Amino acid sequence: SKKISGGSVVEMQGDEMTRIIWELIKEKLIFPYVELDLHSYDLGIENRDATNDQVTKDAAEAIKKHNVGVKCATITPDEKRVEEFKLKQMWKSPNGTIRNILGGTVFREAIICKNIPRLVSGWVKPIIIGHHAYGDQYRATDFVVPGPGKVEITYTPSDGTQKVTYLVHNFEEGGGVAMGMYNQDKSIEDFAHSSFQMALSKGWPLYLSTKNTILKKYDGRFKDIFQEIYDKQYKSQFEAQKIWYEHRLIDDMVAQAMKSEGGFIWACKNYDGDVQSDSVAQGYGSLGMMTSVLVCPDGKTVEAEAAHGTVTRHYRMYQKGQETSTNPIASIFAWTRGLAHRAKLDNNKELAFFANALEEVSIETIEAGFMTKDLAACIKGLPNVQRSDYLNTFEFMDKLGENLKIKLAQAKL
Amino acid sequence: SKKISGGSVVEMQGDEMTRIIWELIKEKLIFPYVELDLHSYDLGIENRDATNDQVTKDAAEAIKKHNVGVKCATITPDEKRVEEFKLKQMWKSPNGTIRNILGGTVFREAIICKNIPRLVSGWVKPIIIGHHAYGDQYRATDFVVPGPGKVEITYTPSDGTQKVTYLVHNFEEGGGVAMGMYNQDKSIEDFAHSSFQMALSKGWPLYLSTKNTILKKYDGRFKDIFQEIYDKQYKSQFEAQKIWYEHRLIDDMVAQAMKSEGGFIWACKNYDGDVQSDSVAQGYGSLGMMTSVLVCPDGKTVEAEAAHGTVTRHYRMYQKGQETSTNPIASIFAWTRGLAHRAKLDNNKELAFFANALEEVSIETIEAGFMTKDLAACIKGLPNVQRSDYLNTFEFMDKLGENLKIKLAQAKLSL
Ligand SMILES: NC(=O)C1=CN([C@@H]2O[C@H](COP(=O)(O)OP(=O)(O)OC[C@H]3O[C@@H](n4cnc5c(N)ncnc54)[C@H](OP(=O)(O)O)[C@@H]3O)[C@@H](O)[C@H]2O)C=CC1
Ligand SMILES: NC(=O)C1=CN([C@@H]2O[C@H](COP(=O)(O)OP(=O)(O)OC[C@H]3O[C@@H](n4cnc5c(N)ncnc54)[C@H](OP(=O)(O)O)[C@@H]3O)[C@@H](O)[C@H]2O)C=CC1
Ligand SMILES: C[C@@H](Nc1nc(N[C@H](C)C2CC2)nc(-c2cccc(C(F)(F)F)n2)n1)C1CC1
Repeated sequence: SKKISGGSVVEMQGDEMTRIIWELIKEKLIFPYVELDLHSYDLGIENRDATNDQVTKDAAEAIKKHNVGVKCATITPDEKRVEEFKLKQMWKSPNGTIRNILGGTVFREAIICKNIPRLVSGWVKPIIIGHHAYGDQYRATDFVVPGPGKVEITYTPSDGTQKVTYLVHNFEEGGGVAMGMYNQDKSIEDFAHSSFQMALSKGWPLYLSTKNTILKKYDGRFKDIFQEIYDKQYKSQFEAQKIWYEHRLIDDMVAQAMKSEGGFIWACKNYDGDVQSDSVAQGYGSLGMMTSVLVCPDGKTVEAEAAHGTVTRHYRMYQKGQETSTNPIASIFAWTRGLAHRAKLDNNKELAFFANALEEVSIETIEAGFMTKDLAACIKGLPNVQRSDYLNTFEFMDKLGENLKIKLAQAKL
Repeated sequence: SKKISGGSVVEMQGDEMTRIIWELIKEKLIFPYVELDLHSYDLGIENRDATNDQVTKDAAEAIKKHNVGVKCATITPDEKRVEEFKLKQMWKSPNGTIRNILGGTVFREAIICKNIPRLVSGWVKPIIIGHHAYGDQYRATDFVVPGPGKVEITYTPSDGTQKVTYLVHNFEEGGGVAMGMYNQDKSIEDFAHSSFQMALSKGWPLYLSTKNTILKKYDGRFKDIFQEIYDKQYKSQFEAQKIWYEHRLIDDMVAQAMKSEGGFIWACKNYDGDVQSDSVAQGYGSLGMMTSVLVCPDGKTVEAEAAHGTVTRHYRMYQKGQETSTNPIASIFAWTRGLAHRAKLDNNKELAFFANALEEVSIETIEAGFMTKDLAACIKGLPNVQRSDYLNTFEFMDKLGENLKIKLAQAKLSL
C-alpha cells in the first residue's frame, strides 16, 4: 500500500560492518515502507577526518533541532587507527561529542528472545541500565605518593575566604597513592531527570544505587537530588502508572538484580554502570542484542544506536570475500526506537504500528529458528555450532525482509 | 578409641545461633575424634564488654603465636545492641581488630553441592574472592561543595621538598561534591603476598582486577606492585603448579566471572570485593555455604570462619523454643580449614585425612537429600518448601554425626 509518512529523522552513517548492515536495513526494511524526511550526516571516519570532525557537531545540532536521531556504529580513533586511515588528529569519540552537546543519559537494554538462553536463568524481562557518564573516577586527579608526606584536599570559595582543608592522609611509612574526584549538581540533576523520564516512558520502576553508607556526603548528594526531583516533579506520575522509585545500596542492588526476573530501570553512577555494561551484555546473551538510547532531561530529544561497535573482525572477514554472520538486531532496534519516538512526537499511529511490527518481526524471526551465529552459539554452545544452525548476514537480512513484507501485507487483511 | 593428635589451635567462641551451632559442632564432629591443644577465648559480647575488648587482642596475639585460629561469628555492636546489652563503649568489630593485628587478607569461597542450583548457569567450581579491606572509598574525606570555588589536592613532603598542588575542579555554576582518598604501599604489598600465597595453597590461577585504564597512577600502583612481587618471588612457584597470575580490567573480570565455570582466585580492591560478596553468596546458593579464610603474607598463620553472621533471627526463634533450621556448613568448614592448615604445618597425615573426610561427609550428606531449610528453598523455591523437605538444626547435626561415624569406621575397617 502507500508509504507511511515518517517525518524529520537525523540519520548518521557509520563505519565498516555496521555500515554495511545499516545500508541493508535502509534498503530492505525502512525505505520500502516509510517515506522519511532524512537529514543524513556521514559520520564515517573518512568524512569525519576530511571535515575535521565538524560533521559530528552538525549532526548533534541537527538532533537538537529535530528531536530524534538514529546512529550507526562509528570508529573511535586510537593510536593504531590514526596510522590505519592516516588521520590528522586523534578525533574524540563521536558518541561523546553528541552526548556532551545533547546533555543526555545513555540507557542500555537487551532484546529478549524466548529461545535464546541467558547466563542468568531467571531473567525474563530486560534490565535497562542508565549510565551517568560524567565525573567521578573518569574526571579524577590521581597521583603516586612517592614518600612520607601530607596529602590534603581543600575547598576554596570563589571570593577567597574561609577555605576548608580536609586531611586525606599523613604518610609516615613509605608511600602509596592518592586521588581527588568530584561531581556536579547540574549533571546529577540531568541524570535524575533522564532516568525518571525513561522510567515513565518504559512504564517500569526506577532504582538508584549508591554507597551512601560509606560516602555519606558524596553519594548522599545523589540520593538527595534524586529524591527531591522525584517528590517534587514525578511522584504522582509514577503512582498513577503504578510504578515507583527507590534508592538502593549497590550491594543489595547487584544482589537483587542477580536474583530478580528483570523489568526495571537501574540508574548507576559512572563506575558502576561502566562496570556493568559488558557484564549485563554477557548475561543476556550476545552484544548484537543490546541497544542504547540517549534520552535528554527534557524527554523530547532521543538518540538511538546499537550498543556494540563496528564489529571489526567481521568486516576484516568481509573484505576478503569470506562468509560473515553479523547480528543486525541492535541496529534495527535503533531504527525502531527512533521511529517510535518520532511517532510519539508526531501523533503518528501508522509509524508506531510500523516500528512495533518491525520489532515483532525481528523477534519472531529469531524465535522461529532463523538467527545469526552468535544466537546459535547461545543455544548450542560455540564448539557445537554447525553451518546449518545459522544464516549469514545477507541471508538473515533477506529473511527479515520477507517476514516484514508478509506482516505488513497482513496489515491490510 | 584413640583420638587423633591435633596440635595447638586457637578457638574463638561467638554469639547467639552460631554459638549454639559451634558447641554442637565441637561436641558431635570434632572432639569425639580429635584431641586438640585448644587455646580458647570467649569473644562473646558479654565477655568482650567485661574485659573492654582485651580478649580480642589476646586472641589475635594467640593466633599470631600458634598460626591457626577458628572463629565463631561475633556480634559487631551498633546503636541497638549497646542498649540491648548495656555496653560501656561501642566496641569495634572483632574481625577488624584481628585482621589489623594479623595484617592478612580475607578470602571468601562458597561450598558447592551438585544438587543445589546456582543462579549463574555454568558455575561448577568456586570463585574465591580476596578482599583488600583498607583505604579507598572506605577511608575517604567526602564533602558537599555548597557553591563556586576551587577544589584542589596537595601533597606536602615531610622532608622539606617542594609542595605539589593539583586542580581537582573549579566550580563556576552551583556546587556539587568532592572527595579525597588514598592507599598505602605496604598494605597493597601484604594484599599481593596473601593473594599469591592463597593461590599457591589452592592450586588455582590468580586474577587482579583494576581500572588502571582510567586511574593510570592510582590503580597502576596496584598493577605494578603485584607484577613486581610476582616476578620476584612467585613466578616459578606458580609455573611449577601449572597456574598463572594475570591483571585484568574490572569490566573483563566481571564478564569473565559471568561466563566462567569457576576455579580461580579473584583479588579485588575494597569497593569491588565488598560489592561482590553478597551477590556471590546469592549466586552460589545460601549464605550458610560461604566460608572465609584470613591469610597472612607469610603464609604461615590462617584464621578460618563463617562468612555469614550470628543469624540473629534464628537465635530469637531458638530463645522462644521454636524450631529452627540453621545451616552449619560454613562453621564446620571453618573448623576443617583450620585443621587442614594445622595438619599442613605439622605434616599431620591423619589430621589432614580427618578434615577432608569431614568436608566430604558434609557435601555427601547434603547431596543425599538431607539439608536445612535454605538449601531446600534453593531446590524447591521458598513458597514450595514443606516441612518434609528439610531437617531442623539438631536433626541435621545428628545426621552429619551419624554419617561421619560411618565414614571413619569404614576408613579404619578398610585398613
Ligand atoms: N556505538 C559506537 O559507535 C561504538 C563503537 N565502537 C568502535 O567499534 C570498533 C570495533 O570495536 P570492538 O572492540 O571490535 O567491539 P565490537 O562491539 O565491534 O565487537 C567485538 C566483538 O563482539 C562480537 N559482536 C559485537 N557486535 C556484534 C554483532 N552485531 N554481531 C555479532 N557479533 C558481534 C564479535 O565477536 P566475535 O569475534 O566472537 O565474532 C566482535 O568481534 C572500534 O573502533 C570501537 O571504537 C565501540 C563501541 C561503541
Ligand atoms: N563474621 C562475623 O563475625 C559477622 C558477624 N555479623 C553480625 O551478626 C549479627 C547478625 O547479622 P545479620 O544481619 O542477621 O546477618 P546473618 O548473616 O547473621 O543472617 C542474615 C540472614 O541470612 C540467612 N542466613 C545467614 N546465615 C545462615 C545460616 N547459617 N543458615 C541459614 N540461614 C542463614 C538468614 O536468612 P532468613 O531470615 O531468610 O532465614 C538470616 O536471617 C549482627 O550483629 C552482625 O554484626 C555480621 C556479619 C559478619
Ligand atoms: C550483571 C551482574 N552485575 C555484577 N555482578 C557482579 N558479580 C557477579 C556474582 C558475577 C558477574 C557474575 N559484580 C558486579 C560488580 C563488580 C564490581 C563492581 C561493581 C559496581 F561497580 F557496579 F559496583 N559491580 N556486578 C548482576 C549480578 C547479575
